[PDB]
Amino acid sequence: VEAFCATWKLTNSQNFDEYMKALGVGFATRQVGNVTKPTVIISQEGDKVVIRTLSTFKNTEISFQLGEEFDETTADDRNCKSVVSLDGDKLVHIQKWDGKETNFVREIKDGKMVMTLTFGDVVAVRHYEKA
Ligand SMILES: CC/C=C\C/C=C\C/C=C\C/C=C\C/C=C\C/C=C\CCC(=O)O
Repeated sequence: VEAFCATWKLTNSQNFDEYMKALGVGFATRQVGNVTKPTVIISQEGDKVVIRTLSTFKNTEISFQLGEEFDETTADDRNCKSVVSLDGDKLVHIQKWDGKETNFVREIKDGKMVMTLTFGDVVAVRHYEKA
């Protein structure tokens, strides 16, 4: 987890538009999700782990304890029951709403943070570089 503690900037993403289409996110929000390069701040603040995503179209922010379910209102406005946890060396984020489930895997790869987002059989990848 200390490995993920830093300010990160999106440097590249692939197939993110289709992943969003699957999630059922509206046209107005995907346009925004396609041209924005968010700054993701991950840190440990006291007892919890905080994940802040800064964008000029939306500023989110989810604080939690590993292994503990919590409520989350996503950028595309889906109220989910989420859980963030460590699986060996990867940070796994799982979101559950309307009988559905999508998950994000964040892992450190050759200097960078690789984020794999998957929904059913649809996969999207995002690369992050430290500030
Ligand atoms: C629960 C946190 C949700 C969203 C964070 C806020 C803004 C993200 C940017 C644009 C909104 C577009 C789509 C919302 C759906 C999924 C967002 C997935 C990952 C966040 C991107 C990242 O890690 O920088």
